[PDB]
Amino acid sequence: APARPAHPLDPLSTAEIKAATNTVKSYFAGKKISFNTVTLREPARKAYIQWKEQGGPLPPRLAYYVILEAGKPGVKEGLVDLASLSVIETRALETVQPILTVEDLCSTEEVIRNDPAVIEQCVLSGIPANEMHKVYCDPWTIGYDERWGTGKRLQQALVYYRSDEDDSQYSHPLDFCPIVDTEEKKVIFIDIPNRRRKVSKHKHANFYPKHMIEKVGAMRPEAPPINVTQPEGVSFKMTGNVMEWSNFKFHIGFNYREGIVLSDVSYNDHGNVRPIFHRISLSEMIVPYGSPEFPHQRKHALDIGEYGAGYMTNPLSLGCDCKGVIHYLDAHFSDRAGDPITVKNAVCIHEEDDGLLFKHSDFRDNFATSLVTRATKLVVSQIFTAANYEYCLYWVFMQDGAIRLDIRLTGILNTYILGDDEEAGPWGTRVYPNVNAHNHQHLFSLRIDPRIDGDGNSAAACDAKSSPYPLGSPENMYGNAFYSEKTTFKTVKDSLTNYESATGRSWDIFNPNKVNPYSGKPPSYKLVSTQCPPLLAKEGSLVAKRAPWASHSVNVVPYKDNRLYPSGDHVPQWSGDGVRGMREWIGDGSENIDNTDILFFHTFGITHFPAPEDFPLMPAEPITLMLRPRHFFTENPGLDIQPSYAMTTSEAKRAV
Amino acid sequence: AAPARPAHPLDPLSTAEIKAATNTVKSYFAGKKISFNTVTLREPARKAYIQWKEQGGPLPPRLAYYVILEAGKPGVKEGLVDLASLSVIETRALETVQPILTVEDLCSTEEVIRNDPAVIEQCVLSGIPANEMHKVYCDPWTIGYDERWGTGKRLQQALVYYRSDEDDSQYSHPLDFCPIVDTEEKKVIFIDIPNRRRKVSKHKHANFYPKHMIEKVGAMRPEAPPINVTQPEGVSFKMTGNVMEWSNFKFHIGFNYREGIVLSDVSYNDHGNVRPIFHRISLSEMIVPYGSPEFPHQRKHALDIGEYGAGYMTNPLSLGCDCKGVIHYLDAHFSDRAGDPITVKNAVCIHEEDDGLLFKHSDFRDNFATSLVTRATKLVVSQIFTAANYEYCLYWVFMQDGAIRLDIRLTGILNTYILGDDEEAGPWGTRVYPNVNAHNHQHLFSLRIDPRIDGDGNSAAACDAKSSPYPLGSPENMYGNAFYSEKTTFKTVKDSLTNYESATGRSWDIFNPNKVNPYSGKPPSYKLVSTQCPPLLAKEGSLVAKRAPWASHSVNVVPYKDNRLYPSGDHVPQWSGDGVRGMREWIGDGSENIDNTDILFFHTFGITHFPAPEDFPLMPAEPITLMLRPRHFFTENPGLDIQPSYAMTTSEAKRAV
Ligand SMILES: [Cu+2]
Ligand SMILES: [Cu+2]
Ligand SMILES: [Xe]
Ligand SMILES: [Xe]
Ligand SMILES: [Xe]
Ligand SMILES: [Xe]
Ligand SMILES: [Xe]
Ligand SMILES: [Xe]
Ligand SMILES: [Xe]
Ligand SMILES: [Xe]
Repeated sequence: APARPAHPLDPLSTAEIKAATNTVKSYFAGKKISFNTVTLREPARKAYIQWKEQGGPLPPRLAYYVILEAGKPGVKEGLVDLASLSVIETRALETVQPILTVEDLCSTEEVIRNDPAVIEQCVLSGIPANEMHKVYCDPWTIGYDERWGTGKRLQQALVYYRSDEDDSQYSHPLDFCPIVDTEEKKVIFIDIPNRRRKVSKHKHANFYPKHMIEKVGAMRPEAPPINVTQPEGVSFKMTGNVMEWSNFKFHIGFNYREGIVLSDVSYNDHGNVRPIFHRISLSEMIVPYGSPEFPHQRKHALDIGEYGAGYMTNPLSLGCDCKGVIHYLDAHFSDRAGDPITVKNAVCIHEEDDGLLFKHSDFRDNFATSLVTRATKLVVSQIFTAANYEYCLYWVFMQDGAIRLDIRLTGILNTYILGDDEEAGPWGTRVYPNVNAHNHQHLFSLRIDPRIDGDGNSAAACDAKSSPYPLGSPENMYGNAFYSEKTTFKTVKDSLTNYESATGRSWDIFNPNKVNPYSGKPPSYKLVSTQCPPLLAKEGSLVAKRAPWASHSVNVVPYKDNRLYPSGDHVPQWSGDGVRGMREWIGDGSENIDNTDILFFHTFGITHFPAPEDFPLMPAEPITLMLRPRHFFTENPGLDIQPSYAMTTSEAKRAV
Repeated sequence: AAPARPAHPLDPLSTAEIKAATNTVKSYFAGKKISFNTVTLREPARKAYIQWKEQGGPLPPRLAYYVILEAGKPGVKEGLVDLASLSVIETRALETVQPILTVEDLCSTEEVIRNDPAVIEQCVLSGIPANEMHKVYCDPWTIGYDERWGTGKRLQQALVYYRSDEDDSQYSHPLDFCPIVDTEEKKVIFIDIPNRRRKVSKHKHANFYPKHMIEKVGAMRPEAPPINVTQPEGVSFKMTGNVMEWSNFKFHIGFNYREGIVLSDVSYNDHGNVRPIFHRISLSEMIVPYGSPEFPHQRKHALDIGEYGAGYMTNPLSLGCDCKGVIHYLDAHFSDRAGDPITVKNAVCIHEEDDGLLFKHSDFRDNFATSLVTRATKLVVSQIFTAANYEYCLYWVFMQDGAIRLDIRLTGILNTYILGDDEEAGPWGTRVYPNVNAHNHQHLFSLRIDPRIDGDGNSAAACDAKSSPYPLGSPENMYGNAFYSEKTTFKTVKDSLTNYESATGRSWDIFNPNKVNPYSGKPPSYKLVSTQCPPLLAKEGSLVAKRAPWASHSVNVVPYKDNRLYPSGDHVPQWSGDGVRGMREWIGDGSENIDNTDILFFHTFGITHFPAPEDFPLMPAEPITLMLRPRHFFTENPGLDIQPSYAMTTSEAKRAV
């Protein structure tokens, strides 16, 4: 058997991955199979908490796998018990398609380059037959196409042209879209537009220094350096994947799909170790485009479920992506042959200055009486690339007990061709000659499994409201009275709520079994999040059906094991019809979510109307949300941090 | 004779100019007993400044604006001094207004209340012996507005607290009554006494210095290992007097008693084409309205900028502590009541900081070996001001993508009032400590933008994300996914009076309708991206809504006129909110054109604060931010000529074999 990990939540080691794939190959001996997913099946919540806190049973070390078999539709999935090297659960799912791996993305170009029908379309588009090596494609999942459903595993090849291998191809989209059978390695159809548009004759819009020297004359001189050093080391302590920093303790996990997973998060409140979250991660995304023209409706990538924030994660360059003293973690997956693959330096962990934590000075002695304390933050980060997109993901822990998720969007706009006389509006922007960058949203589903000060939690919407009593009434004489209206969610239906600017809505996750001895309110973490776009796609649309979670800013459902992925376990080519994922978890909306084990799914993100500033490479666009302790502590938890400067009134006086 | 002329017409008054101004005013009013409230630069007219800077035009006169009080006379006198001729050139008496309260004014009240027989009596009734008045403190806010006195006397309300020891933080021990003090007569004229009396708390003070924390929690945390920031080869920015040049931005850094930092004449050098962006940007007013309806708490709605001043209240920033790294500091200079210049050392800090990634892209085809990454630097111009209990840390941030951000961090101490043993603080406040009620309040700010986007003649618009009006299944929207941005250009002032809307992810554009982006066909713009836009919770016709007409909308756009700086009026304390002044005057009947002209864009933003015990006895920083981003201003990402931190092309990746 493979060696047991230091911790039940540790990801599978390369040894465990190989042990799992050998087990599966043996079980299916004599069959031609390939591996899609080999990943930790995390212990049940109850099982984990019982093990960690109650001296309970050691949970079994299990691997979940997804395989394909040549000549069979869909996938097979199951579980391997690593201790006994045995398959313990198995099922065939003939009507689903699974996540696309890096191997799957890389395979499509040589398929389309050698297909006679695609070659013909390139020639019609102005690219000679002997120049197919200049044709590239981003081979997205087809997403959903009602012509084929899930009956074949399909990609759509979004085609581009490079005049030179070092070009950025996105200035030169082609007009047609080949449909490729991933497993058969053949083009089965090409979507050809009614109005043909030949390849742009313009120079490529490039962005490397050699290109910029040509374009603008010279690079800026190297700026003088800003150096960051920690000569005495760091304040955080890692024991395997377990982090301890500024009273926080948590497990840093990682998988193919969600990327970073933070588990078993607690805060040591002066010797009282208080749980906050069992698990927090990003669980799905959708990036719906806003051009109604065919076939652009198929642009609505669910990046997490269709490609994977782990599979697509960047090896972080030392030390350019992350500045300062860094602790890195590697990621391990399976390739199609069942061999372990490694992404080196997939996660970076470091602490950074974060400005002021708090300050107060007394005007009475001209601010000579003063205390200032500087803040440090702990950052656990990754960057993943989904074809043209880069998503920089930063989980940030703060010394006031708050936890923040920061995202920076960069990379390149997805572009489609634009005729010389064609208007890009209202659905996109002409960002370069013959380049149409379509409108799109980026939406994310944050999954929180809370344990605020222990088990038995509830959630609520908090709305700022003026007093209902009118100006001039005894109750509100000067009309200034206002309060926070808390609406505790009793059943799932109550929780389906959106952000509201009219009330500056926040949401609480709280423990109704406990009371703050000062304020009389339950301990809570409050979700403060204002980048909460509505889902622009209509009710009943392909986008709304495939991403049921995205229609509301907040969805709260009962906890059950294996309620991770709110658009379903196998996302590509699902029509959005059926009771699975968030639609299944919501059910008829009647289940209790008050004082129980709950899951809080939050939809946040941005709506992107491209502009030329975004091209040929986009400056980082920020997205953030925060979870803040409110009524959790009885006072500012950071006051025992040594001030950077402190002078009392008496000290100020005796300094004469 | 005359003071030396400044390096630049927007430079604040020097100490010599302040003294020249006050000498001039003292001479003009010789034989009269006068005191100085304000002596500040009167900035050149916009037209005059731009003509001087860009058109070889006349040098604008160097002018000082003053506000004075005269003993035995109501209200104030105000006017202008021509510094070159040392003469008063404009003057008027305003008998029915009251002016901004200075640090001197805040410090004077404690001596008054400690020695007043009626106040001493109330302290004794509250459980503090008559011989312990040295332990009684107050934050002497402006009265704000009280309909019993209007502007007929200059008044403060003394919010009273008790310290058991001078080093205590007093805010755990508010008293129940509120003395009303005549600022100029130095006497208590009234005391607001509540119907139910509450004696001083017997609890220990809630303290926060290390010596206190050692007693409370046992020990301080060990000193953490240092994070050191060095720039061994110096900084990339260049200052010429108060003019900053950094990453193609150029602008003038100004400062005054009221707004604090004022950024002017902001342009961007687009490969040799120096393009104007903003003529002037600053915070122009605030209001911090409290949400308890009980008397006299309606008088808690400080307009901190207009009533105390982000300049007057600014902190001298302690070296290596408030600001980390290699810093350029500026000093602030004001007048005291005697007409003598006073200095706040290190009032503004200027520095550059790493700001993470600017952009990155890698190619999946060679496992991300083809990759470019460029790190971001930001330029930060910052101050921290203290209004009694409040600390506002203000950071003006310039970025290498051409965006400009305002970041605010709120810290300091909750304003607190007394709470009985059996008294419920809700729904209007929170019990954050025994016998301590911290009332609900909002903090609202009015950002004033005088734009010149790619030159003169600007307009403003609301931008709203909308689904296509065509239904799912229609030929126009077959799969129901279509969406667009609906731009509503403001034609008249009335059109501009708009709020943030989450339902449409509303942003606003300031743009130049006279120009066109050659790629997108859209006008060059800067877009306001701002979502911390609370509604004003106080009712229409309330004291708060009347005194802060600007706060009722997220956006107010009005025609430019000279001296349209302060949207709650020039003299804010004790104004009832009745009258056509400030933003109410500028809006008028709402009919004036604001399309393709000189406009002023006032933006209301901020937070609603429901206190919690985490905020006490000292509050962790709470962030507020907004950004102005170029959209259709450039024809491509303006930062691409910055040297990457790492770059490897596809060909280079293959050559690594
Ligand atoms: Cu985007
Ligand atoms: Cu506040
Ligand atoms: Xe892709
Ligand atoms: Xe390059
Ligand atoms: Xe994608
Ligand atoms: Xe978070
Ligand atoms: Xe004050
Ligand atoms: Xe101390
Ligand atoms: Xe104040
Ligand atoms: Xe700004």
